[PDB]
Amino acid sequence: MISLIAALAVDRVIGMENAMPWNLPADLAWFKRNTLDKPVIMGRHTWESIGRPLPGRKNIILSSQPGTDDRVTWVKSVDEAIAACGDVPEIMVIGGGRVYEQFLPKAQKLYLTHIDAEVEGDTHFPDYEPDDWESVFSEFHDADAQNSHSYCFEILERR
Ligand SMILES: NC(=O)C1=CN([C@@H]2O[C@H](COP(=O)(O)OP(=O)(O)OC[C@H]3O[C@@H](n4cnc5c(N)ncnc54)[C@H](OP(=O)(O)O)[C@@H]3O)[C@@H](O)[C@H]2O)C=CC1
Ligand SMILES: Nc1nc(N)c2ccccc2n1
Ligand SMILES: [Ca+2]
Ligand SMILES: [Ca+2]
Ligand SMILES: [Ca+2]
Ligand SMILES: [Ca+2]
Ligand SMILES: [Ca+2]
Ligand SMILES: [Ca+2]
Ligand SMILES: [Ca+2]
Repeated sequence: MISLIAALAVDRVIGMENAMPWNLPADLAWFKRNTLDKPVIMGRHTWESIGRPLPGRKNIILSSQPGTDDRVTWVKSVDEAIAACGDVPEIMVIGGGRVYEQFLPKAQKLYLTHIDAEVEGDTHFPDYEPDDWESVFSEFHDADAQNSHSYCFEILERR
C-alpha cells in the first residue's frame, strides 16, 4: 500500500528553490507521526533539501545515477523503490513534485496539509482528480504563536 504525504500551500505550491517556504512545527509533528517506523521514498532533490537521513525510517532515494551516501538506500526506478521497502503495511512517498507525479497513480492514500499561505513556488503537488478521492479525516487549525498560518490536516482514500 502506497501513500503520498505532502504539505500544500495555495495553488498546490509545495516548494521554492529546494525549500518549503513556511514554518509550521505542527506540520513537522504530523509528518513525523504519520511516517515514523514506515519506509520513506524520496527524490534526490528532496534528499538534498532535507539534508540528512530521517531517523526511525528506512530512507529510499530515487536517482538515475549511483548513490552518494550508504546511510540510505538508493534506487533507479519506481518499481525498484517499492521493492526495496519489502513486505510492509504502508510505504510513505515524501516528495518531491516529480516523485509525487509518478507515485500518484499507484497511491491508495493521501496525507495532505492544506496550508493557508501565499507562496511563489517552482514546485507543485500533482493536480489530483477530486472525484477519485474521498476525505476520511479532516482537522482544521487556526494559526497560533508557533504556526503563522491556519492549516488543515486531511486524509484522502482512493474511492
Ligand atoms: N511541501 C512538501 O510536502 C514537500 C516539498 N518538497 C519540495 O519539492 C521540491 C523537490 O521536488 P522536485 O524538484 O520535483 O525533485 P524530487 O525531490 O521529486 O527529485 C527528483 C529527482 O529524483 C530522481 N527521480 C525521480 N523519479 C525517478 C525515477 N523514476 N527513476 C530514477 N530517478 C528518479 C531524479 O534524480 P536524478 O536527477 O539523480 O536522476 C530526479 O531528478 C523541493 O522544493 C522540496 O522543498 C519536497 C518534499 C515535500
Ligand atoms: N506534510 C509533510 N509532508 C512531507 N512530505 C514533508 C517532507 C519533509 C519535512 C516536512 C513535510 N511535511
Ligand atoms: Ca523562510
Ligand atoms: Ca537530473
Ligand atoms: Ca559496505
Ligand atoms: Ca520545478
Ligand atoms: Ca475537475
Ligand atoms: Ca511560524
Ligand atoms: Ca471505494
